[PDB]
Amino acid sequence: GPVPSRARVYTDVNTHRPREYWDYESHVVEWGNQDDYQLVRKLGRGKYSEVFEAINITNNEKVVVKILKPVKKKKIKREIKILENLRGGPNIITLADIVKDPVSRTPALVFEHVNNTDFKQLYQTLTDYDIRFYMYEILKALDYCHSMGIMHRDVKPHNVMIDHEHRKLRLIDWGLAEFYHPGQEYNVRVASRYFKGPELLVDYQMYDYSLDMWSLGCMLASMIFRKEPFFHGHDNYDQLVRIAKVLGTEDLYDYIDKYNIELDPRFNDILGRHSRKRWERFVHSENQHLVSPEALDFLDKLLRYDHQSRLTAREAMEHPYFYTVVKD
Ligand SMILES: COc1cc(/C=C(\C#N)C(=O)Nc2nnc(Br)s2)ccc1O
Repeated sequence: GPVPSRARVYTDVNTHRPREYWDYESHVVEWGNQDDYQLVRKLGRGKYSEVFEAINITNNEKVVVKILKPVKKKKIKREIKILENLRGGPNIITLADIVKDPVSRTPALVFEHVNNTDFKQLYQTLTDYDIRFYMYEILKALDYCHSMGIMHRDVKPHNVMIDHEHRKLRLIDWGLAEFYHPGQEYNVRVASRYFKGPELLVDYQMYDYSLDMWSLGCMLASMIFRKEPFFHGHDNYDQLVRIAKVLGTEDLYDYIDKYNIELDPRFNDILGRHSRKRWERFVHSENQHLVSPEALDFLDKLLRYDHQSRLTAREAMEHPYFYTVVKD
């Protein structure tokens, strides 16, 4: 059977927290007043929610309202508990209130309003300095939630809100997030295809916070190389082949051999043999202003097959890539 795995950091955060901290099924929601919020316009719809801009008529301030779609009360209470546990943490979206929507018959989560700059306008404009600055801001959120025993499991551009005017960033949509318990097997059907870590794509269930660091590396690669998404697979099998054409097949076999994983035999006709590539091959005249030796070394240390070998969030914040970023 598969070789077990543990996070190399924050391994026992939840074992030493009180049970109420991670036992989200027993959480008792404290409901606010549903008429406090006047919906203004629909911002978006996803598979699990619809999001609206609203006015909190009690303090005359803008908020956003996330009306959850019908899903098992455990995933709803899981998200609520995680948001309450993380509230006040650096660059974590702030849950302001929870109300019962009378039409959907589900909870509506009320969040702080972030004046989000257009995500397409954003990445086409980000300077080298901006990319380093916002990556550091994302790392603050990830180190915080990891230090709190939680993995996000859905890091991707759509879940990073940036108000570029005020240089303000928030990590949102904690609906896939989970508590990390050593030895626990987790669902591999998490994250968007282009950001799925190798552990998900080879069906290795005993993963940890380091999943988020692969996803972060995929975002970084897309930003500094101006290729969206970077690993552009047609399905979850082709996604791993795309990764293997860059990281190479010998290190993929080393990875699965370390954990006693076998590839789906359907890979026999599609995977091939591939050398590991050097990151410089992706540099060209239209992205070179975003690339530096430090950027490539940082990216290289995030994008490892072996989840145990990736930089942790705190280690990433120590990387020379961020030396140029002005610290508060
Ligand atoms: C989907 O899950 C979440 C979403 C949000 C927030 C937004 C969304 N979508 C949002 O504020 N979008 C905006 N677009 N323009 C402006 Br101006 S604000 C907050 C917490 C969540 O868990």
